[PDB]
Amino acid sequence: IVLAASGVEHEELLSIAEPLLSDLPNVPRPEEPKSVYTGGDYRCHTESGHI
Amino acid sequence: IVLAASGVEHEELLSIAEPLLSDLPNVPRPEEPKSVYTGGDYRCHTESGHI
Repeated sequence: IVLAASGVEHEELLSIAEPLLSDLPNVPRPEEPKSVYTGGDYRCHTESGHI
Repeated sequence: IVLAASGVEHEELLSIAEPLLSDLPNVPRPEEPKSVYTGGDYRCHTESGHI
């Protein structure tokens, strides 16, 4: 989670958002999901009213 | 056009069907439509409610 502000001073954003977010638990992040780039073809002759 | 009967004597089928089919005109037949066997793949992941 990342909180990002534009037009706010950094000491204002810590007087508000720090007492409301500090007690979420520290957990290990998971492993990032994997995939591989194969090739591929795809085609769909369109829905039967289009033409 | 071919008329085909099963259980009828051949001289009965000519007393009925001949005075009604003899005056169609004699025309040349057309050329028979052509195609070639290529290969091919096809796939359709099924309609979205079937699984």
